[PDB]
Amino acid sequence: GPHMATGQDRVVALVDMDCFFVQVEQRQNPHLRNKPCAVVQYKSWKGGGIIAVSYEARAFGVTRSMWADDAKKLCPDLLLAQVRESRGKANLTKYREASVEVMEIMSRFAVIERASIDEAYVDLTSAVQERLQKLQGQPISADLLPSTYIEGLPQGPTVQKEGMRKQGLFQWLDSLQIDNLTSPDLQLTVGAVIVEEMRAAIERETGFQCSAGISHNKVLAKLACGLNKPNRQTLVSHGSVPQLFSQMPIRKIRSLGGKLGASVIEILGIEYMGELTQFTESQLQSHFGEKNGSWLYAMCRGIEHDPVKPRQLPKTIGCSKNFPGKTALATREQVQWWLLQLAQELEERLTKDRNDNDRVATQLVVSIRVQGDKRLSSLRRCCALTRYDAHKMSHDAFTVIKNCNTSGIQTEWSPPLTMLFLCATKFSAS
DNA sequence: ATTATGACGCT
DNA sequence: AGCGTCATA
Ligand SMILES: [Mn+2]
Ligand SMILES: [Mn+2]
Ligand SMILES: [Mn+2]
Repeated sequence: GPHMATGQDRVVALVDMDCFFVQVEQRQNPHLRNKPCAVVQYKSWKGGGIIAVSYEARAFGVTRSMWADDAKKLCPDLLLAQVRESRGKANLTKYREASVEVMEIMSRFAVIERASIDEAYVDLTSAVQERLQKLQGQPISADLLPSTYIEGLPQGPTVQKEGMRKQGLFQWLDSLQIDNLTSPDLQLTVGAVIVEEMRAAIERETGFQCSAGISHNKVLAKLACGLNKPNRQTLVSHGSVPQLFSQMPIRKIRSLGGKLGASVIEILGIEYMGELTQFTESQLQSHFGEKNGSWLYAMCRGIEHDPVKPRQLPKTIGCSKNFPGKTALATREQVQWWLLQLAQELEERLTKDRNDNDRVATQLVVSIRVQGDKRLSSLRRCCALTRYDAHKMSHDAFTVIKNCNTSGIQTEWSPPLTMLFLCATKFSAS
């Protein structure tokens, strides 16, 4: 009764850019705006690999992971922008710099957690309290929430989509108790007002549109964000969770999209997140371990405690390249040439990082894949990173992997390498 | 022959 | 430390 924690202590948002690499290319090239468009890496193998897709192109069935030649079969007029190539490899610098643009704007509203190149979580709890205090019992007008969906509404006793959005919002605001500064529903609502402001600033100052979710924790914020993409934000209330989760496939929840999620389904013989409520915490711990079990027990009730970390910068800087099929590296000088290419890009990015962010990486991780290995990385070794010098770093990387060569004579490399990866880690202030 | 990343958890 | 899992453009 008075003691069950309801996980409504925080207001958390997740802001995620719409079709992000496409928007970066569309800002740069106005000819691509309002068109079926995709961003592609490489070209020679089946037209290149698609890694981002405009919403116009999604209507034709184009997706990420698609080869551009196959995408062209679905959408003949699909426009394509190519990822930059430098030193023999895809180079994602334009998108990393566009990301920084957005992260720096978000950081004006609150401390953010960078969660990917195109999204960040925001803990808005403190900001909400302050916006509430200067509101002074003022109701929140629908005009302050022009792009907001309230999940689960309208409901109960118009066939257009913007009309439905407003009816839901009206029901939500009609039910609110703006008199209570400690009311979670009110706090989420004010949270949504702030996120409209944040999203407006992002679009105003970069030209990029985004979506967002507002809830009481990260997992619900992430889920909410996706519910009404693109260019809209969604509020998922604590009260909306039972209905939402009652038909929500388990795999849809962040962290459950892989093997653990499949095991929850198989072991418990269930399909939907809501079905998890019928197991005791000990039961879930018994199958999925102490941490996962407790996490699942709270999550299916809409409760999660993972904090929004104060980290705006990536904590690693890495360079990697696959060498598929018959391009696998089979000679020493080949291996060394590509270690140098990767190292030169790493040096460039590292030197820029040091000047911008007052830190130095101290560890170099070197990873390779060998032909005939199922897994993504075959071998991972670390060595000291003491100087931002590409030739030193590549020479060092070679030294850590020299012995992986199974060939008798030194000139050949066997079995051939299908992946090289250099990653700088363990930053210290400088 | 989706590729190029990046964070977190386990032992 | 090195490996595995999960995630995102
Ligand atoms: Mn996105
Ligand atoms: Mn994203
Ligand atoms: Mn995506």
